[PDB]
Amino acid sequence: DPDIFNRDPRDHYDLLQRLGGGTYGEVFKARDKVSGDLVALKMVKMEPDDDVSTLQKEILILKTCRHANIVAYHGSYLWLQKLWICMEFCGAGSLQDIYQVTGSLSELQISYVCREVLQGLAYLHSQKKIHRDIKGANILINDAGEVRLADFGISAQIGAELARRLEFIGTPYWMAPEVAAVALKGGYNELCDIWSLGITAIELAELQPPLFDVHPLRVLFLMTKSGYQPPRLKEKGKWSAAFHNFIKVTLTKSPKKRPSATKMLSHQLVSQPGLNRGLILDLLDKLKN
Amino acid sequence: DPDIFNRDPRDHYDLLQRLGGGTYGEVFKARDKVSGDLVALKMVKMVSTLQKEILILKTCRHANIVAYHGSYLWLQKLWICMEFCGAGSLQDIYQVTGSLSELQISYVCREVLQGLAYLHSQKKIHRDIKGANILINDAGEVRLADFGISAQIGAELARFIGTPYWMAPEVAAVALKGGYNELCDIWSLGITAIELAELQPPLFDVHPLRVLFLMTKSGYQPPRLKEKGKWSAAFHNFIKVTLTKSPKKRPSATKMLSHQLVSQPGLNRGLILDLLDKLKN
Ligand SMILES: CNCc1cc(OC)cc2c1CN(c1cccc(-c3nncn3[C@@H](C)CC(F)(F)F)n1)C2=O
Ligand SMILES: CNCc1cc(OC)cc2c1CN(c1cccc(-c3nncn3[C@@H](C)CC(F)(F)F)n1)C2=O
Repeated sequence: DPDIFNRDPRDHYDLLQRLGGGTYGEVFKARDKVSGDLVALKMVKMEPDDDVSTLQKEILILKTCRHANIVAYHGSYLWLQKLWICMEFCGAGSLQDIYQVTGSLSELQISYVCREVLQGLAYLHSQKKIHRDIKGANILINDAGEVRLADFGISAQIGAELARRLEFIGTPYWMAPEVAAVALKGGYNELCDIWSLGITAIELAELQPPLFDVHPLRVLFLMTKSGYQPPRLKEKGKWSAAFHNFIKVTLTKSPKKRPSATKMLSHQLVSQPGLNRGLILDLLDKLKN
Repeated sequence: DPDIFNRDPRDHYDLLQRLGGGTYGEVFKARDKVSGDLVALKMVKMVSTLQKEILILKTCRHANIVAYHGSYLWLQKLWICMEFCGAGSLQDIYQVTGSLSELQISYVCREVLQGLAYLHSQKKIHRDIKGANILINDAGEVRLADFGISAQIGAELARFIGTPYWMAPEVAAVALKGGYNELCDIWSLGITAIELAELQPPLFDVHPLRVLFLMTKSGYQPPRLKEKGKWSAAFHNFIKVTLTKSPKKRPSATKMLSHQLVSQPGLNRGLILDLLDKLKN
């Protein structure tokens, strides 16, 4: 990055506590020594012979995002083989941290979250970005009940490995169209995000994604099989017809048939009136007591 | 390599002339000091890529795949000893000779398909079929060479990254199965047949990054032969079937060996010897 600070951020902030890990490195809650403003500081070990391409891609994605539903980016610091990414602190943490105390979210709470996640996804996809890691752990809630997408770690690793491999591609004139597709897009597109959101809606309703108790390799294997059935909500009478259909269209097995984020935004579940932050303020009141 | 010779090959061979580059490294013509026998020596400066390459070559025992004689390692230089092909690549040839005849193309395609049927039966993929990688020996025989891309894919594959529970099925598909299979070689053979007929692959005058973008863009149309009247209905059909856009519908190498173009009588090395006589004058 060109605007990186060649100094230790602990000269400007005090590390209050560790917030978690993530795809790579760790996140600390930090306080600005002068202003008293809270920030999230993500620290990663940046060795002298390391590639650099992944961290460069991650800060590029964050730096070029200017949307309410994507975590704000403040700046980056490089010091003594440690890279620090300064981002917006989200007071209630992740939806996963929340539902683990609170229990399953209500349909209206899931609906506001889905609409906020879809707004962030429509923004990302419009500027040729893919999150690729949509899940409860990556959806953050600030004190105002606002929703922000975080952890572009998986996205950065893929973007870096795709650029790296595009150098060793060679001439394409003899390449089959499917070979061209894995070289340029990895063999899939941004609609993988729409499916992840559908799994996230179930995760929020049932406290775990479908097949959580099945071997990670076996779940991948079952998806590769013919006659693979997309997951569904367990408790049939707990949820409205709009919620069941939202799950049905987001979890369309074929990406050619799966709706885009913009189309999804006009779905009855996320288009309904009365979806606002107040629904999430009620969730946070339950977190506090 | 477990069978590598830990000495300089220039103890046994005299380096005669550089034949070319290729995916990686350089290829030299070499002559055995005592027997006078000719070999091709592929020299690579210095790990899993080269291991996967020696293994692909060592485990091939088929007439239409360049014969492997062994490997040498001395002072950070790895040397791969293979069959020397006196007439060079089909690209070296057609650049002097001009377009191949339909019968010459048909024989070349049958030979390449025989080599591809063998590779696919061993679960190997060439992934770099083109005129420059199709070699011709002095007898007019056809051999597939440069397993550099295949080795680089193999090594890259050897080293999924997300969390499977939120992963879309097409994402899981590209991780377990590949984003493509061995039928990509069948398409590459269709392009090579056009290249042998026209002296260049389709869209050769278009920027490579642009070419990649037209291909991924749905509604991309498979290429065809430019001079419709010069070629037979069987040759036009062979181009149509090898260049099927859908990997599920594209015929296999053994299926293509029953196609009228490559099944016809009178397909022999003599057709290529007629071509080499044209090169000689
Ligand atoms: C386990 N609870 C997390 C937690 C609990 C909490 O409680 C008050 C507050 C926060 C977090 C995280 N966070 C934050 C803020 C900005 C970016 C990122 C980020 N950028 N890259 C990966 N991350 C996160 C998702 C990784 C990881 F592992 F921390 F979640 N995180 C908060 O402001
Ligand atoms: C440009 N003319 C080449 C040329 C001209 C020639 O004239 C009499 C003879 C030969 C060659 C090549 N060759 C050979 C033989 C075995 C393997 C390999 C090989 N193994 N890995 C990549 N290759 C080749 C395809 C790469 C490259 F760049 F050399 F073509 N090559 C010959 O016997």
